[PDB]
Amino acid sequence: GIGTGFPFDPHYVEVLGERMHYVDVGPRDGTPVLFLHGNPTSSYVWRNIIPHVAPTHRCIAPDLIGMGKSDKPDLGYFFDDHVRFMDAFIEALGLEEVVLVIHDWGSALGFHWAKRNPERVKGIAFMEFIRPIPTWDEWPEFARETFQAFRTTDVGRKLIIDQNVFIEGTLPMGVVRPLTEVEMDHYREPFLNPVDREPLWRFPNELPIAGEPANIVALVEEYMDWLHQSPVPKLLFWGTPGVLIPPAEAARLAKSLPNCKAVDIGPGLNLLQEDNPDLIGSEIARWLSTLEI
Ligand SMILES: CN(C)c1ccc2c(-c3cc(C(=O)NCCOCCOCCCCCNS(C)(=O)=O)ccc3C(=O)O)c3ccc(=[N+](C)C)cc-3oc2c1
Repeated sequence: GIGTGFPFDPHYVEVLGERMHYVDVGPRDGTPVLFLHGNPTSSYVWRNIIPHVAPTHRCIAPDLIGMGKSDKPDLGYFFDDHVRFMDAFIEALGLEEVVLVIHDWGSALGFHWAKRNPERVKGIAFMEFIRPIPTWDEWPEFARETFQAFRTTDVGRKLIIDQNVFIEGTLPMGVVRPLTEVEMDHYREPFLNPVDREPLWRFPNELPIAGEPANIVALVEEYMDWLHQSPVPKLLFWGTPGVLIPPAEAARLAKSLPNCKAVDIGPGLNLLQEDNPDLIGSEIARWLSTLEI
């Protein structure tokens, strides 16, 4: 079955006075492949993808500040905080050119970094990514009242911070197949202490939905503008019914984005890596062999 283990040796780097944890496997030479997770996951979400790529390419998978095994400073964990730390992480490792593999809030980080540094990105593989959502009618109906509630400082903090609903409920509701107890405990581990759950609540409050928050809407529209023009090689994975990306949106993008291959993973919601890791990893490995890296 789908692997539940996390076999990777820990690596740490000090970034803006904080320790960040990252996976680092594969050959030392060549262009590295940088894997960026989102909310409410960690490098754990890549555990079954990376072994398809690590035979032939360096694989780097950081834990975002405040998540996974990375340090947990007392921040608001706005997107801007994550931008600052990830910019600094990339420079701290001395990375030059990279290929991005990104998901969920990792995709906003990766696309925003790529748009600002396009000479350094040799391809982007992405799935269930952050786009401006025009209206709440575009959010899945089965999750709509809850995500509206999440975006409040009263009910939303009760649910996410006090009661850990984003880990105990929203996360499994983002995977078609059932998560095992071992997998749930891996996703629970960074957040056993409620005071450490700020990123879990700030992230859905940063989602650009119906024009709010206006600043994130503008930032995400900017990198989407770039994505519609840039020749950067693109690999888009999508599933049915999806969450952030419905199938009809993936089909539009597969035609409108230049140099874009789109891959149907079958049933999927948000954590597509948990529903079809074999296809995602094997398609990434094949696609990499076609890039000038
Ligand atoms: C401890 N106590 C107070 C609760 C409270 C509520 C629940 C709930 C629950 C979830 C929800 C709920 O989370 N609805 C929302 C689902 O949305 C799914 C689609 O988006 C996946 C996105 C993934 C992350 C994207 N990240 S990003 C870009 O946003 O940063 C609503 C009501 C309930 C309910 O039951 O009352 C559980 C639901 C399922 C479950 N099982 C399958 C084991 C366990 C649940 O346990 C719960 C425990």
